[PDB]
Amino acid sequence: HHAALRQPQVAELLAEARRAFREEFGAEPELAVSAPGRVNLIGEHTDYNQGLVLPMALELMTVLVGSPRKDGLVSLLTTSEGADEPQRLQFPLPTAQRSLEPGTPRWANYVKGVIQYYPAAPLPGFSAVVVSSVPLGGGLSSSASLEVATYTFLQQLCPDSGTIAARAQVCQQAEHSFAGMPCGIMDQFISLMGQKGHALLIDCRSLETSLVPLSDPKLAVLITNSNVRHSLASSEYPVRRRQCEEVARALGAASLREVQLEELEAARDLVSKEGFRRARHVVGEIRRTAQAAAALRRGDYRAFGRLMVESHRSLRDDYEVSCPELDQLVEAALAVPGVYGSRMTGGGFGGCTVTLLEASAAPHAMRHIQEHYGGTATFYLSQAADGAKVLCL
Ligand SMILES: O=C1CCCC2=C1C1(CCCCC1)N=C(Nc1nc3ccccc3o1)N2
Ligand SMILES: OC[C@H]1O[C@@H](O)[C@H](O)[C@@H](O)[C@H]1O
Repeated sequence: HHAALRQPQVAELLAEARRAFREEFGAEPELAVSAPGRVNLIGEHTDYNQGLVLPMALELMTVLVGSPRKDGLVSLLTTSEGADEPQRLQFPLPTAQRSLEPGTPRWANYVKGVIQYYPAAPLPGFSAVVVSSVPLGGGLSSSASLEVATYTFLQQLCPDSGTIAARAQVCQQAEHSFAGMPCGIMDQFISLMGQKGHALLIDCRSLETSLVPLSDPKLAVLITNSNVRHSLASSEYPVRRRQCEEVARALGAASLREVQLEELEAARDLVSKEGFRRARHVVGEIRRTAQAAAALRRGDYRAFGRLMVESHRSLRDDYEVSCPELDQLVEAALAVPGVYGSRMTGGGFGGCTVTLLEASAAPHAMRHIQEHYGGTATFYLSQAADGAKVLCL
């Protein structure tokens, strides 16, 4: 099997969500919102180091459809097959007396976290159906898209008077506290600020962002899901953060963004062998991401793709967050004529690779990758998509 997976269009997700809502609450929902998943083109394990990242939002998205309530109740239904039980859930709005807490089902910890830290009041209660085409925990940020869709819904109930970064950070806080995943800010930011036909260069120190056109009929972004997820993934992520902090402290730096590749080379003995390799990835990856944005600006897909491949080797050998399945998928992809570059994307230890290629080479690329992969790969061909949006029903 080597054809791209169906990507449900928005009209399909809306129809499903409204049918599930009518059938469950006996009336037509009044509001719809959505927020997408994402793929990171380059700039991996840099966001929590205040570095640069270059993601784009995907046509895979999460949809909320719902209505405000007057009884201070939050009533949730999700139609997503792989969400853990129960898929119906209710709880009253938190107060200074009773705050929400992480519990079961896990998929609602994302919604609760966001309601809990939502910065404006008064928030009414609401009824809402959650649908999503983002493969749950597939490495394309299903949780961030649920958080951001929830945030975008709350804004319709109680407008915040805030900024995009504040919203991303609310959603990042929910991830940290209600899901126990100490992520950076990239996934929430792109889900919030994506735009069709654009990648988003995010400066995670200044919080400056740039919408870089990424729309060329002859260019494709191929996402390949390894469909494996090593247990190591969850546990090594904080180990990598902590190794990064060690090097930053040793160089007297607020973060590794403040550390130049040449300052690192000059301070080997102040840090371990492993910590040095981890910082060398991060420092070089920040520089590669800036160079990739420039390459994209001039339409230099060959240079962009070479930087991707250097990003992969750095992640495999210096940061050690790849795995044999990702490495095989990358090497397979790079043997296909028309492919500019390929690399793991997201956190690592499983999940997806991202491949930049000539659009006409996509059918060959998918066949060749599948035939040279010991597992069962899944594929997405995605254009750069919109971030969070609202449709009044
Ligand atoms: O178990 C893990 C491990 C860490 C990554 C991750 C999860 C699970 C969360 C619990 C249910 C299945 C998997 N879900 C997400 N994201 C997500 N779940 C959603 C449910 C409905 C709508 C949109 C959703 O996005 N991420
Ligand atoms: O670049 C690695 C990325 O891994 C993601 O899973 C994480 O949520 C992001 O914040 C980023 O750190």
